[PDB]
Amino acid sequence: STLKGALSVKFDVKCPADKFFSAFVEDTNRPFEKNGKTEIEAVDLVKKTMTIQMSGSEIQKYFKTLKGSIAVTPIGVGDGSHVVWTFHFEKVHKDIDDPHSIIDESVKYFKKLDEAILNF
Repeated sequence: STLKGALSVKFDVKCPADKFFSAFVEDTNRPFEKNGKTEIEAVDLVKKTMTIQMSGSEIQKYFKTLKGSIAVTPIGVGDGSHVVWTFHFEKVHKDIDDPHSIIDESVKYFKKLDEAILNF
């Protein structure tokens, strides 16, 4: 299938995973664009894992199918944690670019979600 695929980035966050995941899960109540639509397809508040459906007249100009799955993992003891993110997608047509910009920005969104918790 020349349309399906995914892109997953793994990076580190300064604060413990327990507050990181919960804070992210809560912020998904706010859409990610004007006509944004998110939907919880899977979630586990113990292991800190969640899959979400995300659509909107904008992000839909490229992906007819886009899901974002997060998985957070504490590093040490109160020393930060890992945070892998994915966009299990299905583009409208094969010429659409893989979501390298949508995920680099997701990472930006996460680097800030870490600074806001850490200092608040």
